Amino acid sequence: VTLCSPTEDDWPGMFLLAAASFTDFIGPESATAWRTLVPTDGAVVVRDGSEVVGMALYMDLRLTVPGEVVLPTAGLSFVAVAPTHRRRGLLRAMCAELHRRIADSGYPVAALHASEGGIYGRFGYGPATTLHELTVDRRFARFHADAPGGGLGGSSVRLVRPTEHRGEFEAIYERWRQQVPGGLLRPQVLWDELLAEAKAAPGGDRESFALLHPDGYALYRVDRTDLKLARVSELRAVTADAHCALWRALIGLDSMERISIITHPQDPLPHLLTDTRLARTTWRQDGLWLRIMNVPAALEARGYAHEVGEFSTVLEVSDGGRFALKIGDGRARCTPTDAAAEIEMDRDVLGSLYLGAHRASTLAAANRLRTKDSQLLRRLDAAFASDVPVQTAFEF
Amino acid sequence: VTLCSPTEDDWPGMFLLAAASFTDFIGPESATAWRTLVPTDGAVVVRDGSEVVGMALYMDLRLTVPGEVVLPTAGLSFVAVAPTHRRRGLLRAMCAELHRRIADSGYPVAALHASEGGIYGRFGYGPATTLHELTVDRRFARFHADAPGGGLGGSSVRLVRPTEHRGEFEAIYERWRQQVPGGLLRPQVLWDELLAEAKAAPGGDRESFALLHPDGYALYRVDRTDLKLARVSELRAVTADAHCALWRALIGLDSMERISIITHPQDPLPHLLTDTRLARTTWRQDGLWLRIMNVPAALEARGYAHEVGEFSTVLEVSDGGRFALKIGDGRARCTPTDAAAEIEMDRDVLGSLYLGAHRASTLAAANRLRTKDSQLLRRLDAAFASDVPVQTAFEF
Amino acid sequence: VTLCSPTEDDWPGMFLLAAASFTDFIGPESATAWRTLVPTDGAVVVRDGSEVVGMALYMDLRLTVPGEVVLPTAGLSFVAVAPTHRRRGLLRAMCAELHRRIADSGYPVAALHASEGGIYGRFGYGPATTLHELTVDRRFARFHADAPGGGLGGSSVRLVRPTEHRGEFEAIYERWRQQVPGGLLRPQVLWDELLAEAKAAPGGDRESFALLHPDGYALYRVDRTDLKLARVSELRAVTADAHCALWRALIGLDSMERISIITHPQDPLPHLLTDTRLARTTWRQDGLWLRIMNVPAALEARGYAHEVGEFSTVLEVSDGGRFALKIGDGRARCTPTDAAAEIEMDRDVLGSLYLGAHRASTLAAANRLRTKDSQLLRRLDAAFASDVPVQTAFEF
Amino acid sequence: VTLCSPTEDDWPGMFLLAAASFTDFIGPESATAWRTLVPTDGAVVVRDGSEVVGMALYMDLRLTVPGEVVLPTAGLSFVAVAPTHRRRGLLRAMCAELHRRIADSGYPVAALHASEGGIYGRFGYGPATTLHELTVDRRFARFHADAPGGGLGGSSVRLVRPTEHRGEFEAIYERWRQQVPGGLLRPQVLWDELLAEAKAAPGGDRESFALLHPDGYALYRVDRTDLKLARVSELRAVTADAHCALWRALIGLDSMERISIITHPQDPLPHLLTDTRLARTTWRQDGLWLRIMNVPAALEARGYAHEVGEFSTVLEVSDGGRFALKIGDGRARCTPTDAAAEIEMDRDVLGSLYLGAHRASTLAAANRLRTKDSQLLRRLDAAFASDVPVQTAFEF
Ligand SMILES: CC[C@H]1CCc2c(sc3nc(SCC(=O)NCCN4CCCCC4)nc(N)c23)C1
Ligand SMILES: CC[C@H]1CCc2c(sc3nc(SCC(=O)NCCN4CCCCC4)nc(N)c23)C1
Ligand SMILES: CC[C@H]1CCc2c(sc3nc(SCC(=O)NCCN4CCCCC4)nc(N)c23)C1
Ligand SMILES: CC[C@H]1CCc2c(sc3nc(SCC(=O)NCCN4CCCCC4)nc(N)c23)C1
Ligand code: NA
Ligand code: NA
Ligand code: NA
Ligand code: NA
Repeated sequence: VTLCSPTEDDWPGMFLLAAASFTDFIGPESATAWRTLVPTDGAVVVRDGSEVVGMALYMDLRLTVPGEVVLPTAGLSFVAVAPTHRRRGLLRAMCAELHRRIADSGYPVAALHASEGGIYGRFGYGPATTLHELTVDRRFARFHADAPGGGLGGSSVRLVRPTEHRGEFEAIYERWRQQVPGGLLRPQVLWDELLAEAKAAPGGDRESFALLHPDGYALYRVDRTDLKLARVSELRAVTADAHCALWRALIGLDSMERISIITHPQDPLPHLLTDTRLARTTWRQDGLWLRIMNVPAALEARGYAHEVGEFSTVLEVSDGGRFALKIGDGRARCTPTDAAAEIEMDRDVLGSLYLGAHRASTLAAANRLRTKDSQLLRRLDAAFASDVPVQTAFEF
Repeated sequence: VTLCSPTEDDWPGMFLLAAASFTDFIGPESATAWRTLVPTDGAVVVRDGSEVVGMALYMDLRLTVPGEVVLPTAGLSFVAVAPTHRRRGLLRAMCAELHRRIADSGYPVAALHASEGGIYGRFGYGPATTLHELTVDRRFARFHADAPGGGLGGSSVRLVRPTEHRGEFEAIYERWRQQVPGGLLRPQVLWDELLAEAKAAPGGDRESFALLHPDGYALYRVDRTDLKLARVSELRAVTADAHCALWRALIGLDSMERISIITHPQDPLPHLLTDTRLARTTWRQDGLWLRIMNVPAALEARGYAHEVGEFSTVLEVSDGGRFALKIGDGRARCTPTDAAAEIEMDRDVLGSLYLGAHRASTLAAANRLRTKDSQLLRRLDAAFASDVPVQTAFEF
Repeated sequence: VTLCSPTEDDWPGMFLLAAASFTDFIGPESATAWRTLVPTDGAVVVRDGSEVVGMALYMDLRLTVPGEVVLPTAGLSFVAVAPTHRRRGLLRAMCAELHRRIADSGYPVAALHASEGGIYGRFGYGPATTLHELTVDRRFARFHADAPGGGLGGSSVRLVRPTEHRGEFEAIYERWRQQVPGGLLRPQVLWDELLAEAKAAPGGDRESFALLHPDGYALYRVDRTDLKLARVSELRAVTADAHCALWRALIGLDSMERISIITHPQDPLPHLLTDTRLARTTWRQDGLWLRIMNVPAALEARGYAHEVGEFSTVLEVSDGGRFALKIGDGRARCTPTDAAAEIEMDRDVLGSLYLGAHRASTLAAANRLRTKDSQLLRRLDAAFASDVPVQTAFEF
Repeated sequence: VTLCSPTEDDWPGMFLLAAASFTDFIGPESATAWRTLVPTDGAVVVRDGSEVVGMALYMDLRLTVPGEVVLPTAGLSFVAVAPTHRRRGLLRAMCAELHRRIADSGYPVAALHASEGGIYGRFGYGPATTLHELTVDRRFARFHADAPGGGLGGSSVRLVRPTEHRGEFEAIYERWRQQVPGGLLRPQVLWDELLAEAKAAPGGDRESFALLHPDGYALYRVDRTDLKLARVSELRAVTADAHCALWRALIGLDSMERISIITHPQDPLPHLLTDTRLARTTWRQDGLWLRIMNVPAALEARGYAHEVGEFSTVLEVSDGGRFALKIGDGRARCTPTDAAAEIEMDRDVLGSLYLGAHRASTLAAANRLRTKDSQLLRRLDAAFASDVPVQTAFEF
């Protein structure tokens, strides 16, 4: 078994391994669109002796982090080991080589969506966003007297066909992704793919519709089998007014019993209703995972909470360096030191803290983060907290 | 229809209305235990002309709030309107009279557990704690290398019969409830009731067992019908070591497929495992609801985050007064003013903020909390945040 | 109503009756492939007065029986009576005529797959093979220290596209079918049909993949609706090493929870695992049914167990003749006699014994087989037993 | 942690561990009955330092093996490790000590029912009987013309109350258990327990009824929740006539849709019906597990098939000795040798072969049994086969 960058001859074998490894796999046509985001040396394959028995690659992404800072991000994807070649160290070998290439190329962070929760921790990935499914029984849903957009006169929201308003969705999404931690740039090829998935398929998904506001949109479709459930695939709102107006329109889908959405834990939807309990959490999972590739570059790049006073500490990342960390006026300075560590954690833990989805105090209670100073823990919690709640952009 | 404090003659009619209104009702014997917590003028009844068609009462409780401060709390309970007397304003009349008595008696806060989510908002109750059910597939659960209590030698945890270790459970609970916001004092009569529910009932619940550590306990029983599910009714851990040791023992229930617990959103359990996804959120609901009875008394009583710098604002509670609010060095001063309001919210919203379970920013995004100052919003978020995560003590 | 061999004009009416009688019916295109196996006078139709109200046919098959002996076999199929013409003796009339043609043509045995278990016994068919569905929870599956193909180095098994390795599947199947009782010759037209079913259908089955070893293959696909279940349509292994290697690869389908296969009761799979209970029997049914057309020809053709000493008896088949049966050195001699019968059974019972799937002792306990000699019963059990376990080839 | 025979002081701690380890546990009253079968030194406990954290014992049983031979059998039971003391080698230590005591006491075999399939193999237990659940849709069930007891006149079977016919059940069971491999002696205390379980329990099982024939009985009760399902707990038939007569009566339960029974793979029931498919296999599991304690004593004690000619081989049991094995005229002679092994297997494999439930050929195909001689394999298969099908007596 040898590990190499694939030649054009290797890709049929890679698409066979893909078809056999991923059930949700669209054929090589969607593969062509996504492949445009893979840089020249972004892919590795393992050959037996000879066929493709292992593969992994990364895509060039742009990830928004707290303080509206956009980082170049290596998006790991298309990771598969043939069922014939398990327990042979192929995943470890492929991840070691890609991380080498990612670090050398100058990416401060890598990111992925995990097929399983137990795999990627050991390679330094921490779950960094939380997917929160809300299911609304819209038959009972009444808007609170305080909820915006209740007054008389016309609606700001239009029911439209997605394909006829591409320019407007693109512009709204572009504003959203720059404002929200977890936001990703969505290139033209991924808009091509999204709007192609919007049409009905024979014995497949039903037609997608859009609700369009000047400052937000919702993409939804009736479920394949449950004809009383509308699934919102995507809601991007740049203003509170847009978010409320779009939910008034969704609750107006009078032929549905239930509206479901995969959102974030701080979605204000429940607070828009007279009965907060009607927006039920039906599912919760890790979304985006982060591997901090360069600790000082990552920690210096993001913004920190202004509310917490200037403080200095010494952070050790397990096999990731030891740093003098000074946080004040919403900025961090992170420099090499051999001074005694005040805080220790594995690389994955820093990934989990980085977008503010997990509290240092919570990780400390599980001993994933070690300090003897409870004051320092409070200061880290406050500093790493995100003003704008972290959301998940799109799966890759 | 007249509204009065019940005479001893009224209680048979109240127990009939109870039996017909609450499915989970134990007969008048458990009623006698709980009745010891109802003060002399703590109950109201509505009589038709004559039978009992409405009732409501409060119990004398002690509630822990951020800063380990214990408040006298009126626990509303046993609220019922006969199905014959709906839409007659009986609930509004009974709640108005009890709130009068509660306020006059000098309680700064009232609290309840809501049968429905859409009722109590309009009477000034806000959901203040969050119930989070975790279900662990213990067949896959492996403890992280970092998790405490992994080393060789004896176990700190004992499998015991609850009734034989009452003194130890009482002492552990008493330490827990004083340390954790949401904590309630559990009087002797409620320990009597808890340990009586621990025994098996013919065609009812199975026998309860306890896992006992010097600094924590877990009460659990096998589910009635699902014989591969253990339900943890209660886990009180005063230390991280106790919490981890108890979960090692629960994951050691080798005859079970699943362990479930109703816990809080910041439960560190998922972070103790190599696969965080194995601790699945299977249910989420409002726990304790709070009505702030005296705004200045409540706001001055709790502790605030030390990390946020001193700031001053003007808070208006809708029909609850307007106050100059100054927060610094973890303390609030809250005095009357006619100065222009910088922040406005209904009374229920303040209840939701008060134990730190809901962010001011989230409530602001739904327009439940109104300000023009985004800096002030960040400062409120930070100040009202609880260092120790808010938990739910016991339902009443 | 008249009974005749169909003219080319009759086939549209036969395909309509087929469409209305068989839900799993592919249109006339697959019908054309299978029709090549129907001999010139292999079909009967019943016409009302006039439309097709009844049909039945047989195909020319080659069936492997104990001792690796291959018998010409009439495979009954496409049997239907119009719902308008039930309880009119059409099935009895069509089966009588086909059995006449089959016997006169010189077939020693007829075979079918039964739509229902209660129909074919009365026409002399006995269930002769047993379908055994095993479902493996592959998340727990660990191979026993004794299981072959555990050592270090490369895998003998390749993940491939079925259509690209037709020649290899054909050659492996051809070796398997000649070695295993129940084996059937699979002609080129049925390989055409199998490899056409291997591709995904819109709103239909998912793509089929193959695991290929020099001495075995497995064809599998992810279930339509249960995306955590892989269904093995076919596993043909000529060696124990091939069988184990293919199951190691199937247990390596890490994205699946469950692997299911329709196999035989003696499948060694459970014994390859540390926990035999993980290979759960989820379904059990009659597979191939046999009608012995010529008792002496059938009994003389198959091999018998060498372990049992030479013995002689007199077998009466109900309306099928009486025979002096001498079994020794693994061979039978079966000659006409009027000597007193020592063993009596209906024709269907002999079909059930013939491939070794059912014990004479078991049939005797239900009085389907009558003797007064318990020693003779032990000798029949031993003699008719198959060294190589009976398997089911493909449904027809 | 120390390992000792329990003192009378230890038993409360053992009953607590029992209650917490076994859901199907009846309290100490049934425990007293079963405890009469535990010999003086039949129990071990592990104490921490001090409480009971581990226990295991054996009961004195009598097991019928092929040739109607009755062996003294150590029935392992009540095996539990506290959830606080997992992965501490307590099971290995307790099993090592009990096996020492069992071997020294002169038991040729040990037996158990396994809570899980993956535990007991490594301690030398092989699954030796197969539980086969048949569910009959009795609404369609018609008896075959050949089935016994179809003729006119009175029924041989009586519907009775179990408690009123104890003497008759005892005598029928005693005949059955001496005739059938897997049969166990059922002492008076276990008849006391069985007839106490026959009565209805409030919110528990429904009343048991009996069908009584001179040569067989069936004990059945309507399911707790499925009121159209009758569960046969036990059917013991000494004759084919009794078996058929009892099933005619069970199929006469006209208020039921379904009759279910946990039986053996060779149950002739399906062959009694015109539609064999109506007796559906709904569940299949290992029943009794055997550990051969003394290889020569066990192999010399059982009877072998008379049909197979005399043969000699050399059997090695992994860490269980090497023996010259000569089988002829239905008897084995098994003597020590250092001659080259012709057959090798682990101790557990011999347990699986011993009652004839598993074929040597099947175990060989999984490499659990190793020989280079296919003729020797055929001879072992034939010799170890049981004339009378192996059944499961009662769980312990
Ligand atoms: C040849 C270059 C690669 C780049 C990744 C890639 C494709 S198709 C494609 N489609 C998608 S669909 C969006 C999604 O929900 N992805 C999660 C699951 N994912 C795993 C692997 C791919 C299939 C689904 N995503 C890709 N990364 C890709 C081809
Ligand atoms: C006569 C005085 C009253 C005081 C409240 C009270 C009782 S019994 C009792 N038991 C309980 S059981 C604990 C519990 O989960 N309570 C929620 C539902 N609750 C609603 C009303 C009572 C029944 C169940 N709780 C009470 N407050 C009470 C009698
Ligand atoms: C015109 C000649 C006949 C010969 C039998 C025949 C066809 S299509 C075909 N396909 C099949 S598909 C393989 C299978 O699982 N058969 C069982 C159910 N079977 C019943 C009747 C046909 C449809 C399905 N089988 C045939 N015998 C046939 C046409
Ligand atoms: C104190 C001596 C011991 C002897 C074993 C023993 C008892 S109660 C009892 N009841 C039973 S009930 C029959 C049965 O289905 N047993 C399987 C599960 N079994 C596991 C452990 C006991 C509870 C159920 N069986 C025992 N061996 C025993 C007490
Ligand atoms: Na922003
Ligand atoms: Na505290
Ligand atoms: Na063969
Ligand atoms: Na016998």
